[PDB]
Amino acid sequence: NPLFSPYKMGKFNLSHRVVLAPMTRCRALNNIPQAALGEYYEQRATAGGFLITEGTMISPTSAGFPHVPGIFTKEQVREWKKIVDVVHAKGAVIFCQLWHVGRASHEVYQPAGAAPISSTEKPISNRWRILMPDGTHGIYPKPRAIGTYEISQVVEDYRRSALNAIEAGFDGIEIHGAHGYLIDQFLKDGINDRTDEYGGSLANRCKFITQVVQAVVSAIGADRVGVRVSPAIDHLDAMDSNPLSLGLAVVERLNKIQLHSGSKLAYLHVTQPDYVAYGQTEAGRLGSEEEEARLMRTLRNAYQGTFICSGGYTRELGIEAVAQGDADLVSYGRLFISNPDLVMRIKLNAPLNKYNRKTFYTQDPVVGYTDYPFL
Amino acid sequence: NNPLFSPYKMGKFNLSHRVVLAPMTRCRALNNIPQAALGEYYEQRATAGGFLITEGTMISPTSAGFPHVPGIFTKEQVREWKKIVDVVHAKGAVIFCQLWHVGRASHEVYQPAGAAPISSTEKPISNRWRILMPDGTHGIYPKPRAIGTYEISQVVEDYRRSALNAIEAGFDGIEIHGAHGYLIDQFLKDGINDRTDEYGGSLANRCKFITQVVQAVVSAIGADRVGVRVSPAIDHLDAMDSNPLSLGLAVVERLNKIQLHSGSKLAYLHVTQPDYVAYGQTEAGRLGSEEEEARLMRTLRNAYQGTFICSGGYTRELGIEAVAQGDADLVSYGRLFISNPDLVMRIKLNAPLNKYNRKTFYTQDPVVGYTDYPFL
Ligand SMILES: NC(=O)C1=CN([C@@H]2O[C@H](COP(=O)(O)OP(=O)(O)OC[C@H]3O[C@@H](n4cnc5c(N)ncnc54)[C@H](OP(=O)(O)O)[C@@H]3O)[C@@H](O)[C@H]2O)CCC1
Ligand SMILES: Cc1cc2nc3c(=O)[nH]c(=O)nc-3n(C[C@H](O)[C@H](O)[C@H](O)COP(=O)(O)O)c2cc1C
Ligand SMILES: Cc1cc2nc3c(=O)[nH]c(=O)nc-3n(C[C@H](O)[C@H](O)[C@H](O)COP(=O)(O)O)c2cc1C
Repeated sequence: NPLFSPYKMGKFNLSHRVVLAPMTRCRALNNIPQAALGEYYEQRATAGGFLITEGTMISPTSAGFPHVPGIFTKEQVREWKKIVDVVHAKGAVIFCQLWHVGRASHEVYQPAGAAPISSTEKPISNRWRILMPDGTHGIYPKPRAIGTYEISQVVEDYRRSALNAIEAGFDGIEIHGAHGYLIDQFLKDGINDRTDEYGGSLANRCKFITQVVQAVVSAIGADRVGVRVSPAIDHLDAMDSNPLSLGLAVVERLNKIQLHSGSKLAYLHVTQPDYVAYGQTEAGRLGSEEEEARLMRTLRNAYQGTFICSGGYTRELGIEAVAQGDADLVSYGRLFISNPDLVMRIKLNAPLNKYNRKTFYTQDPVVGYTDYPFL
Repeated sequence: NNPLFSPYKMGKFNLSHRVVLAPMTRCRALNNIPQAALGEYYEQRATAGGFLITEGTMISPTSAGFPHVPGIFTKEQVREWKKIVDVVHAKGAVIFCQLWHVGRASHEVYQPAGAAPISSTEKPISNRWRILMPDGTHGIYPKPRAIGTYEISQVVEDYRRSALNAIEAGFDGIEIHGAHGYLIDQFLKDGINDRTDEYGGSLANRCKFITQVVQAVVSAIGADRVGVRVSPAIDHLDAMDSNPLSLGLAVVERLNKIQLHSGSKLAYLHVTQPDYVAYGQTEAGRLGSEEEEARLMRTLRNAYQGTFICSGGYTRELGIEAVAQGDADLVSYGRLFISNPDLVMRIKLNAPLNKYNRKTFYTQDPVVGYTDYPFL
């Protein structure tokens, strides 16, 4: 089983290749990490296994979900420290995902009810609804388009939060640049309508994510920085006219950063739509051999370093990914929600618990969080 | 006792088990003419008292968007279909012909005089989807032509004539392919139908076309020989709707009314399940979980006065639970039936199943990947 061959992720000697994908769960009451997060990650940690935390706030304006953790205050650092200590006592490596939602927010999640910030003034269309603190779903408002200086301050918010993660004992951080959030709002040409140095060409639309990654690489080292992107996911109206083009341009920038710095990033982490059920339709699988369909392999081939694939992977699919060189590591989201011992289950090829969408974003520290049973 | 093998009275048709061959385009009907290979293919899969639904069958020269799909709009096609039906009936199976117009899901290569495909709209399917071309490449859907009410009535007439033709060929009945973004679904879904006449806008307006199609075929061959297939929640070919449950319920109410007005029940309602599963997103008109998906299916079933067939990713275990819980009366299987000619028997005995080869789903070979899948 290739999933359980060791892999050297930069400075971290992993004993297997099953990764916990980052997953917002909203148990961090008042944006402060709670003891329950420690129990949740401890359940899923394994000796030599890699974990990536739920998206974590980098500033008071970065939230778009209720009760998600921050790491921009020293109070949060102290609470994260206790969670990190418990995961490390199980021998796992854990990275903190740094998350700014950009325009995917609401006045209720913003200080003084301010407008959320983005690359643009265009709001997410009404095709999408935001989860509200009361449990209803609200409308995405009109965001404020930020100037060059505010962009530098946001970059500094990434830098300071990476430093805060190291201060909490995290082995590294992951830059959330996927799923139509702030970084994706600069990447995707379906969103970025700027005419300044951050908009227009492929090159200009990559400047934000380049500035963010370089800032954190300089602060804590390339080998403690992972970068997550989703060029082929159109979440929250974040589609690009050429996701192949955009993926390769990101890969180029990551390679140049690694070359300029003399060291490799911890990994590139690419996540894709899950098309598991498109086989049941007449035309669902037509086009599967086009280059744009082979995007995951194209980016892997162009990238120098560790590659984590994500989106719809199973035990069988993840084994195949590693053995074919499509990826070095495979991250699992939904399966890890309901299977705390997913690593053991994948190893034994044991049955897998089903997950419950209703309890993905509730505040209960136990129900739908830590009460999914072990084998 | 396996509930899949308790008998079922689907109108005047007495079935021995509830495992159904789902309708499956396979492209062996060279030049749109049923060939002997279809006879062998359907015979291999027929069982005593089993129900087979054929591949989508063209109702007119404009109705095709795959190569070498059969038609049933010529008498030559009727004659060749008759030999296939006879072979299936020889084994005691019930078989319905699925009548299928692809609408905008076509290409000039498939249309008379290279004309534009017809649809409710002039909007093409997006570049997220492809068409199978005759040479086996995957191509781009072109811009369709939106038809007026008179042309709509002529399409209705095509269905009616093709339904009469199927019964003439000996088919026990027909199925209306009103699902998966094809012509009928292009009228149903408000993600496709941007019309402003009496066929567009409101739900009732958007259900006009399928109502007239079903009523025409019902009146021509009798309601108990008509099945209706829909897919209210589906990504396929951009066929999304802002409210799939309410769209589904409105179709069900029209079917219930057609039944009450004609004094008889349709053969069945056939619903396919979504081609997706959510990942914690919140999109207008997308089902958010398998639970929301399951409730949608059962809500449609409970609202419909008659037989319910469910399809889309079913296994032996999920089919048994579906019938056991009363969520469906019959379960149609597609891909597993491609690779297991004796799928029914394998499900009865809980035997291992053959893998299937997607590569030969749509080739023209009369044997390879069609009839050479082994029996138990
Ligand atoms: N004894 C067996 O192993 C049997 C397996 N069966 C099926 O026959 C096929 C056997 O071939 P395989 O063992 O080499 O697996 P493969 O076809 O290469 O793909 C495995 C899964 O990945 C799915 N999958 C494929 N391509 C894509 C894609 N682009 N995007 C997302 N998902 C995809 C695929 O769906 P479809 O095969 O397209 O219907 C399938 O569910 C499989 O589809 C398998 O599920 C029947 C029952 C018996
Ligand atoms: C409840 C939930 C929360 C998620 N939160 C995040 C997140 O905070 N950051 C992120 O990059 N991806 C997030 N994702 C996406 C997952 O990390 C992962 O890419 C996706 O679920 C991959 O699908 P898989 O379940 O097939 O493994 C989340 C997914 C779910 C279902
Ligand atoms: C190769 C192939 C061809 C199909 N052709 C048709 C068709 O012509 N008409 C239709 O309504 N559905 C068609 N379908 C969808 C199937 O009828 C059925 O709903 C689907 O296979 C889902 O069930 P499964 O998991 O058992 O394969 C087709 C599916 C496949 C895989």
